[PDB]
Amino acid sequence: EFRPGDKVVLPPYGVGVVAGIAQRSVSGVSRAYYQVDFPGSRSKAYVPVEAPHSVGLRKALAPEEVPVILDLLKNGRMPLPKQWAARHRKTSEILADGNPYRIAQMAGQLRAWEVERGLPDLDRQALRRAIHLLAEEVAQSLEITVQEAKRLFEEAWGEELN
Repeated sequence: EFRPGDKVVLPPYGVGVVAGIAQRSVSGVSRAYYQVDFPGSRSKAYVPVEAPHSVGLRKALAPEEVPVILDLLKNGRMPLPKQWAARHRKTSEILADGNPYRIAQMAGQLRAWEVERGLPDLDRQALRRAIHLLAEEVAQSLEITVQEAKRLFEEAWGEELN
């Protein structure tokens, strides 16, 4: 399961922490809910203990994963459709899925293209979004500010970020 204090992610609602497990009884069966607090949005989510995998609740990046995520962002390559619409579909699916490894690998590809020959607006939006998601999760994992996290991205990004 998830233990209280566990750092987690719930796409696309950002990073959070598991408060604990509350049991409620309805019609004589007691269901167990996770409470997850999202400080970034001052929100909460109550997630049935049988449901994490089904709704996308996952463990957040552990601090030691950060270096491998960044090296991935740096060397990340993957085929993408040349047709703008099919490509935007693909990038949206990856972002929505919200996996940090898939997202890093995709951003790696988009970033390489950007530096080589620039990017269309839709592709820029996807790339920006990818970096937003990774930075906030990295920031939480290392308990630093998003601004401080972005600094860590310089090598992989090939330049300083804004």
